[PDB]
Amino acid sequence: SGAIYVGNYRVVNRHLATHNDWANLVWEDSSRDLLVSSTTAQGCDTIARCDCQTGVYYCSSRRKHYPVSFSKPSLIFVEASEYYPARYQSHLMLAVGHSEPGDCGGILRCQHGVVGIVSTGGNGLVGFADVRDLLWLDE
Ligand SMILES: COc1cccc(SC)c1NC(=O)N1CCC[C@H](C(N)=O)C1
Ligand SMILES: [Zn+2]
Repeated sequence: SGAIYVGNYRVVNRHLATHNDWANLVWEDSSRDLLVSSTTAQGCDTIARCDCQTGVYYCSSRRKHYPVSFSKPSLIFVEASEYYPARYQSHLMLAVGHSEPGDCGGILRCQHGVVGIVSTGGNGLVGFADVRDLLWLDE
């Protein structure tokens, strides 16, 4: 669990989206595992606009923040799950680090702000769905 709250938007994992996220849908992309919904209150998270490859993420299965080097956003194959069939997920970044299924939603940050959120993992790896390209989140 976990979300990004910026202005009148809430960015969540598409597979974890609630009824209210769909009843107030702005944009959703199953290939990126992202869903953005509208909010009644103003959010205050700052989104980063950069090409950073180092940052810190929150791991709820360890109650700990961890520093990571991560890859540039790209198409990476993700094995079949109860949410999606076997496919390439786009705009995905990998790092060496611990993650478990309940870790989706944890924020990845750098000195410029919010980079993305935990979306995939396993075998000593962790995947993050990038949001730095969604320039509309700020306007
Ligand atoms: C069950 O495999 C894992 C093992 C450790 C950590 C994790 S992060 C939950 C996972 N989960 C995944 O990578 N999945 C399942 C959840 C949806 C993900 C997607 N982007 O389609 C793919
Ligand atoms: Zn940055």
